[PDB]
Amino acid sequence: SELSYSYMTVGVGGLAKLDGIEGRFERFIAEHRDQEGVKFLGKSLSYVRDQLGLDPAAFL
Amino acid sequence: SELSYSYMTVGVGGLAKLDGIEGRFERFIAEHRDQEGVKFLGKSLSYVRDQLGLDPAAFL
Amino acid sequence: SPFELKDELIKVASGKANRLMLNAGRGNPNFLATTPRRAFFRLGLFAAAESELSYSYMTVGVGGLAKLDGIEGRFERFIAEHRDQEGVKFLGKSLSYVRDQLGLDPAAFLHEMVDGILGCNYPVPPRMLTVSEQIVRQYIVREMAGGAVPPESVDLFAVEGGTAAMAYIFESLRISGLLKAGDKVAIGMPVFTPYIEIPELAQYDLKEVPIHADPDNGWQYSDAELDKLKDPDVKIFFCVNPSNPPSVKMDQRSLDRVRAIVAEQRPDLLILTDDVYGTFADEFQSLFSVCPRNTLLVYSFSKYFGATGWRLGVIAAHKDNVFDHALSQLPESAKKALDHRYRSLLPDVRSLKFIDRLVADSRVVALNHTAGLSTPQQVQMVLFSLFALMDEADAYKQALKQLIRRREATLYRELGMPPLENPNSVNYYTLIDLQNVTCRLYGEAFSQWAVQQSSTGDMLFRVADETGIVLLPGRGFGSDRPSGRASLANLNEYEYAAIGRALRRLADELYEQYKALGKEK
Amino acid sequence: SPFELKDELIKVASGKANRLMLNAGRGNPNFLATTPRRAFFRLGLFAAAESELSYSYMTVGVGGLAKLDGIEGRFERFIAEHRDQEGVKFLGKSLSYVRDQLGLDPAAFLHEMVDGILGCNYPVPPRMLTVSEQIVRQYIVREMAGGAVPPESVDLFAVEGGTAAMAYIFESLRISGLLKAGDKVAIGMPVFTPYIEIPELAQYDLKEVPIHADPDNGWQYSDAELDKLKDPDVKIFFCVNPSNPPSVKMDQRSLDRVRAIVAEQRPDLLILTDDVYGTFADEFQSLFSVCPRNTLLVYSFSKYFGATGWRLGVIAAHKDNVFDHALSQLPESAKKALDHRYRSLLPDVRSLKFIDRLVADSRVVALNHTAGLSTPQQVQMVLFSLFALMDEADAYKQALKQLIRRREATLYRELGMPPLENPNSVNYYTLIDLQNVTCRLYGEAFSQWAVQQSSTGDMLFRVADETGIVLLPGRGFGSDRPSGRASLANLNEYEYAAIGRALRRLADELYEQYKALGKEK
Amino acid sequence: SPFELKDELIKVASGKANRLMLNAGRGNPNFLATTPRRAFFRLGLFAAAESELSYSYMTVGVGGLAKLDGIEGRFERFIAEHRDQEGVKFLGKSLSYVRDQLGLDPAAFLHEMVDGILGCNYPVPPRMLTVSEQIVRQYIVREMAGGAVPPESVDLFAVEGGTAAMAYIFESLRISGLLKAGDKVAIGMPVFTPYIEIPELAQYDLKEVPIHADPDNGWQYSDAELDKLKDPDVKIFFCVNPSNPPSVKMDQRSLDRVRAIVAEQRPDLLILTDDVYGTFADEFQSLFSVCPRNTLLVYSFSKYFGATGWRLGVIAAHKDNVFDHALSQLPESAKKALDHRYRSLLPDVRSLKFIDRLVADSRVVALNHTAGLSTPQQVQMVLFSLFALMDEADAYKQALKQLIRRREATLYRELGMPPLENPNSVNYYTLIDLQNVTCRLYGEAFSQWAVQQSSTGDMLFRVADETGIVLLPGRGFGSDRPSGRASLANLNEYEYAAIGRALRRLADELYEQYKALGKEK
Ligand SMILES: *Cc1c(COP(=O)(O)O)cnc(C)c1O
Ligand SMILES: *Cc1c(COP(=O)(O)O)cnc(C)c1O
Ligand SMILES: *Cc1c(COP(=O)(O)O)cnc(C)c1O
Repeated sequence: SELSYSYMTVGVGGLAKLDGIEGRFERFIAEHRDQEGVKFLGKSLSYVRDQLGLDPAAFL
Repeated sequence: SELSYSYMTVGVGGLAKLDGIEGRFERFIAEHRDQEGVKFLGKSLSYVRDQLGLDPAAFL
Repeated sequence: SPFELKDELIKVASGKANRLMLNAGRGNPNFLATTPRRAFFRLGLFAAAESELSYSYMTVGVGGLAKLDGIEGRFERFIAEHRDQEGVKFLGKSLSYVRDQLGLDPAAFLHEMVDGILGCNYPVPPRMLTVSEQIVRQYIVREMAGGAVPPESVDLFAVEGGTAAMAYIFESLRISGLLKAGDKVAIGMPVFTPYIEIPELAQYDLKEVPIHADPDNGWQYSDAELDKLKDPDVKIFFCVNPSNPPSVKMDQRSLDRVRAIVAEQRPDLLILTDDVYGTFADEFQSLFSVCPRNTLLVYSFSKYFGATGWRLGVIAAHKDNVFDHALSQLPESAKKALDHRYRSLLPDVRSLKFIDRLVADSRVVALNHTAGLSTPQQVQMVLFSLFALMDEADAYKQALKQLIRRREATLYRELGMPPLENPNSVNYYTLIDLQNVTCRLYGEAFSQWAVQQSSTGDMLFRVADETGIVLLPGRGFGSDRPSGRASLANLNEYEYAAIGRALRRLADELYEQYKALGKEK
Repeated sequence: SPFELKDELIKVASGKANRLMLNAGRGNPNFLATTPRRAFFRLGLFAAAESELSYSYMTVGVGGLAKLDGIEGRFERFIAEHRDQEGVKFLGKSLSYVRDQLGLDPAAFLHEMVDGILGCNYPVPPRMLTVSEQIVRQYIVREMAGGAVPPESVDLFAVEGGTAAMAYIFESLRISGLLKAGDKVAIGMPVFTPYIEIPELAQYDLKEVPIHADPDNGWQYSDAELDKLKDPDVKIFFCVNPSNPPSVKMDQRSLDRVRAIVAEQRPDLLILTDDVYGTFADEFQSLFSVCPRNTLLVYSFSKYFGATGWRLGVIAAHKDNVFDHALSQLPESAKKALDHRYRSLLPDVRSLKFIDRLVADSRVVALNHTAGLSTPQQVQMVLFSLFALMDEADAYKQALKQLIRRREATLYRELGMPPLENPNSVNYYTLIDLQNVTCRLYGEAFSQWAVQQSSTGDMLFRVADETGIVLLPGRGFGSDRPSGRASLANLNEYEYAAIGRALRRLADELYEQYKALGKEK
Repeated sequence: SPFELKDELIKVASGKANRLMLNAGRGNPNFLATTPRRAFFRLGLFAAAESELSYSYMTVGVGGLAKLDGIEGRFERFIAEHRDQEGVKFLGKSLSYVRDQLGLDPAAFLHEMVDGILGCNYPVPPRMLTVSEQIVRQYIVREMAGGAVPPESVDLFAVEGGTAAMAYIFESLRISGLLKAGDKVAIGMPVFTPYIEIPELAQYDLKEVPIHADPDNGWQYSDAELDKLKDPDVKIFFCVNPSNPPSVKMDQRSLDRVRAIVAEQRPDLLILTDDVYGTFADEFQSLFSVCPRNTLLVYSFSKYFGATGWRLGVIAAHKDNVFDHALSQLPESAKKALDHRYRSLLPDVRSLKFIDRLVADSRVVALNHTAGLSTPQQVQMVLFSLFALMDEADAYKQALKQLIRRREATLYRELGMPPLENPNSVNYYTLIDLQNVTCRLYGEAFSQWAVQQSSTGDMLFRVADETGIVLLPGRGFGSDRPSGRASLANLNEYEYAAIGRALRRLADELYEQYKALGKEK
């Protein structure tokens, strides 16, 4: 969100774009693989994608 | 550039590929969100993309 | 004698280094290309993580299959977060080269590499992993040929190292008949024991045809000698270029001839060349260069990158080669026989390229769809290739040369300094010749005396006793000279100097005789 | 029909996953043991560094040979400085186990591993790396036998995966004669296409002897059927335990018999068992258990650890086995013949164990001293072993079972739920039987009607058309029932459910006929 | 024809790379010097911080002017706190070199660089930033001259790239009259389209005087041809050294002559040399070498450092040059005219050096005090210089050479291998000559036939159609040979090979005619 709000204002934030979102989610995941929550927050994406076979990006 | 010059030579560097460039710019941005310049270098991308509505990748 | 000789030699031989020399008549490089190695391990680390992030349940040991979608992005991330490590810096540029110079599908390339290193899938196709073939083939056609061959015209077969390469080729030849029992096979010599023993088998029973290399002219093959292939009953030519033990490449003359013979009077000729010591040389043209449609090129990654243990090699073969024509000029009988064999493979068994058979042959056909080299190996091999394809200065190649020159220097320090630098010698092996040594140490006089006073065998045991180092004999002369074949790539500065310390210690024991037994005159 | 069938199936088959099933009649695991994998890459990283710190000149790419002196200390350091990474935590305990449970030379073990992973030296001995053999053999005798066999009595041969294991064993048998043309070979059935094709070759020309497994009794071999081996002219027994496609282990009864037969009336019998699906099972006894001196055990690391691409396997063989006795009860003629062959190997060719030949045979003897499996592979394989030897809870084994049960559940959700849980079934493969399915969905009435209204072939294409998934046929019945063989280890939850969505979509198309065509009555 | 040719070529031309070639008859380097680039960005980062720490109020965006006092200390600090980054390591040594080899005011140098990169002040003086001139001039006199010229005697003018350099020089010549309408200008040829069009203008209306380069003698200028300058009515000489498209330097002979002519019979001669491709060459002497007082040296940083987009160049000019003498041998009329023009500049307008005018001319005098090249650019250019001045091994220069040799090799792999290595060729551009190609592929016979069967234009379109690559025509022959001018610096290995794949695909289409149409004889 903050990276979608185009002006230089601190509190505000915009709408998350959908294009290229797996890549980004993926980045976030690797940069935090240490935290107990993100380890799971990742596999979920697998399951939503590899077992339910749904649109990963959509899902995210 | 350095990551486009295919031989093992230190000074040289090649031409920036356009494919997948938002992802990368995005990565660079998140890994430096601390520096006063990159915080802005990011929002610009929004504005070029969300307000002027231009080809983000092209722009980058 | 030279079978009970080696017998008691082992009895003293100290090492493995010297024991392999003694058992396989080859030296195992005490050095190795590490950069591609690190890149490999590093690539696995990234791969390992892709996998864990594809196994959807909460279980620690398990991991799934790497997805292909979005993979450049990720590889790219991994690269930037580790740009510090010596291996990943290279693991990145490779991607450039595969993409910006070979112009291949980057993503495709990556996923083949990633999945390839996790060795979690059967080699598809068995012959060799799609891109790995386009990459590694590029390495070969450049070092070996470079001259004519567009890489797009070469086919490769991933095999467990030259060794496997042979046991595959021969057997394959016999299975199909491109080679019938009692055929004439030309053998460039001198060659090391092993190869002159594959034809000397029962399942082959073929006949030798030495093609002697002229010592007095730097172990080059004599114009005459090469003309023997003119003889229309000599089915195939067997060469190791550069040669082992000589350690030399076939000069422009040597090549040109075969080029002609094959071209003028022998287009039916088959060539099986083992051009491993090939890459060491500054400039090098392989028989596969001059006769691309009549040759079967065997390259082993083992010597140059110190990677013997990986067992990495390829069997190169043009797309329009005789081996495939010959499978045509065959009696309609055998054809329909083979068609019963390769019946599971496909519908038209008469379209099956030879190269493609070597494969099917290797694992008794029926398993074909599970034959091939391990995906990890294919990957490592690829990495070793791009490491060579991107070392534009040859800093690595330059480094080894000098590593030889030095081992050379040290060896001969106490034996009349090093020999005449042969521009076609690769020096992987050096020939310590007793005569020549003394003709440099004391003079033409003394020389002749000791050459008759001592034997090769005394040399080889005198050294393997004082030091513990095995030295190969001088095969293919007039059995008239004690000579010593040392490898300049399997030992350290202090050991080579030790070799000399003995050879010279002994060249003095003699001189003290020629001296003391002369005063009786 | 079943050769042009597969023909047009491929024409629609979507994948590689399904394409291998179709081509090799086997499922490639969509999962894999990663911990040992990470440990591997991590081990290389340490190895890489040992090497750079052994290459004495100032050159970046090059690296030398790992010294053995002081190596535990160093490995220990590396371990403590990385205790954070998932792989090194395990890479450490291994060292314990190799040292505190197997009681082997720790340092020795390490240096073999380190040097082994840098694949910079030829596999010495070729058969299998010293400690790797003592370790990996420990894995085998425990899972496969466990009963009698002291690991110190088993010999192992490192080969490129089961596949290689066969092409080595058979050929080796023929070379030496423990198998003569026109012999009787017992084949436990049903088995998948490939294996019943190796004997059906020209270089063998042997005769089949099916040993049918009784479907109505969970694909177990019938007492009678096994008695055929009593026939003194049946030279060897060929089994795959657990079976493929059945996917079951030979119960205590089945074993006991062979145990007797062999022991009472057939101590001349040879056994070649492929016990890969062996490890999946909770408890499992391999034919190598009961008849250790008459069996040749082939184990492949490929299915259990998802490591097909590594091509890792062993050929187990007791030290006192018939294969070696039989090489004695041989005409003095052949003996002196073999003695010409294996002449380079040693002095007394009549002492050469069979196991040891399989080796020499594999690369046309003369190269023996360069044959064997890549040192990296040997290492990985070892790591996969200790990973299994140290998973005391079986958390990994438990994890896969459940991964099967689930894929099972999902598949049969819309087809009358899962079958009767067979305590001897490993379920790697499931049998979707049209009859049984409908007798659970609609009733004995409807069943009989559709079984005659549809064929296996319609099933297999109906599915491979709606989804894109290849399904194996039901080999070995009365060709009287459309059945479907699905693998529970090569696909994902959503795809299996997709299989069902079709099978059931089709089981309704029929029911709407039995319904609508009944009202005309 | 060659204007509607290019027309429909664009219609197919795929790229920008090939589109610039086509539009400017020049190749844009697909490579670039990055180290100086990083140093630049890094320098700005330090500069940015100096500035914020000079803006005394609490406002985030704003920043002030970098103080000069104590600046080495600070730069030094910044350097030590970043010695890890590839750019700052170099950004430091530069300071040494500027201080320990050129012996200039370190602090001065730094502050000019820092303030220079923040581009917050007008270029003072407009001609070129004080130290930047002393540094960058050092680069020029060394590569270009090196022979005589003490750098302290050269003057430089910072301009927007060669391009600007011309439009400045010519116009400047006309404004002042050192060039009057209808003068004779000598043009070394062949040259690319653009330059032979500046004189062909209305605001100039001058006359051509080709000075042909002899193809049969490697595009060198023939003794005779150069003698034309002897003609006292030829006001100036226009050369591009090395030449474009030929890509060669004027050998020692060529130079010596002009050296003489100028010296013996033409000290009134003016020389305008564009020595950009100058630096690529191993050793190189520029016309500015031999005739320092009669030449105007134009150097562009764009090709060598891949920095076309920066538009960086200089106009070198001795301190005692004719251009300044000539402004004296002028009618007292014009003099007092110019004195009205350059009236704002100073008191004595007859002291104004030519170099200094080029400046004033560039922005319609009145603005002189705001003309010049951007301070950032001046800085980058300086950094590119010191990067060249400190690469003592030429590792960069060596790297590009090889990058050419390789692109060369790849191109000609399927066209009779590469041409005769010319020691004066820089190879930036290669000449694919249809004749020569076939005389290497098939023979003198075939050659002559196809040379008349095909045209340059078919070549250029055949390639730009199969691949999408634009190829320059062979200007300046007897319009008698299809030739192809490829640039070895604007494409990748896989594309050049693609060029060949076509050229050769086409050299076979012909051979199949000479072959098939010969059999009718
Ligand atoms: C050592 C060497 C090679 C390498 O054999 P691999 O299976 O590839 O290990 C090949 N041929 C000869 C003559 C050699 O000296
Ligand atoms: C898949 C499987 C194996 C593994 O073969 P590898 O060479 O070891 O890949 C062995 N036998 C059967 C019956 C199989 O199903
Ligand atoms: C490309 C090139 C240059 C560079 O021109 P810039 O303004 O400096 O971009 C100069 N002259 C010729 C002949 C060229 O080929």
